[PDB]
Amino acid sequence: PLTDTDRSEDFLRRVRGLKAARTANGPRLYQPITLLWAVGRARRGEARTLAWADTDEAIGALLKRHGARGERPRPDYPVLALHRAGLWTLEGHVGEVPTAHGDSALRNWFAEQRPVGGLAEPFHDLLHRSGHSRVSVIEALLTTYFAGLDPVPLLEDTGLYDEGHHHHH
DNA sequence: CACGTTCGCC
DNA sequence: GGCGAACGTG
Repeated sequence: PLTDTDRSEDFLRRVRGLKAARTANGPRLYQPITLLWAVGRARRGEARTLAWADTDEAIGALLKRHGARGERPRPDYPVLALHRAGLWTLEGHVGEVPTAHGDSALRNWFAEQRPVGGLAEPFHDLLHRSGHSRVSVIEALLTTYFAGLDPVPLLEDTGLYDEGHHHHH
């Protein structure tokens, strides 16, 4: 039947289908940092959704510490991309949600709308109860986004080190 | 500071 | 093209 394994391969295919903006030597880290943050919060049974102010500040902090490809603290980018992929719910806003195309209008949209948000339930609940799904998604994110980067400090800020650190010695 | 334009890429 | 994005250019 439909298992957490299949739910996990579904999530992973959806995560792999994301298209992050790319730098000269790799992908920008907005989306994996946002995903990894939600991964940790799901792992701990934290509240799925958060007001925008807390989300802005939590993801902003992770972007400033661990934005190793020149990321500026602008969670509005990854949240809109994740929302566009169906991976991130936003509520409390009026009208449709913009794409992550542009700059100041996106920042302003969150300032005015202040949407209630978080990673979508099927994946939140899945990540809360399945260590398998968490490990699998962390390793897909670290492989794709953190080649040539030290992921450990961001694994510690998300509470995922023991699931993101594979042993190789 | 804020907007319109530009870059990289499926 | 469209979107995830940064950046002149006033």
